Amino acid sequence: RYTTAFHRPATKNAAKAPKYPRSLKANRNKMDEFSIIKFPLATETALKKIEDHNTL
RNA sequence: AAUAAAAUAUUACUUUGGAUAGUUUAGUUUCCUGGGCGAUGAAGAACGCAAUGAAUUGCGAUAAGUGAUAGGAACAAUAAAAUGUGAAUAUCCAAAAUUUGAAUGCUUGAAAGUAUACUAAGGUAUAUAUGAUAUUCAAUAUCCA
Repeated sequence: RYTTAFHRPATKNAAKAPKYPRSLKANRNKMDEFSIIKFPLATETALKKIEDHNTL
């Protein structure tokens, strides 16, 4: 057979097909635009940057 | 020989101290009933959440609370808003339940992360051992054309 090493023969490999759902969690993303941003920083340091550097 | 400044003694008042007396939402022991946790993710740990919170209590991105069912007019340190079209308060109920932890895709030091598949971001499944069934294979191991 021109080689010595014996390996495990490859067989058929079906994909996972569960008979019932594994989770029933609601498909709602809890990290949206309204949750990512809490509030702007209102310190005197953060106000100076908004004018000269045009940064929020 | 003399002095009463210091010293000593008694009592009253005050002071430092916290004994004594009065008291108990705390313990100790015995007895009765149960002895009801977890891969449907437990016990434990960590982080976060109150209009003003540091601890503690309760809770989990629906946060000192949501729905439902009872319940009947409060809470308060200070404001506010809501409230008999239902405030407090109660629960073996419903939804929801962050990071971990047997911890279970791989890694984990105080480590930030990251692979594939299914349904960019999100969410699920994939550790080890094991029983049944299905399917694909390996070995002339026994026959065997």
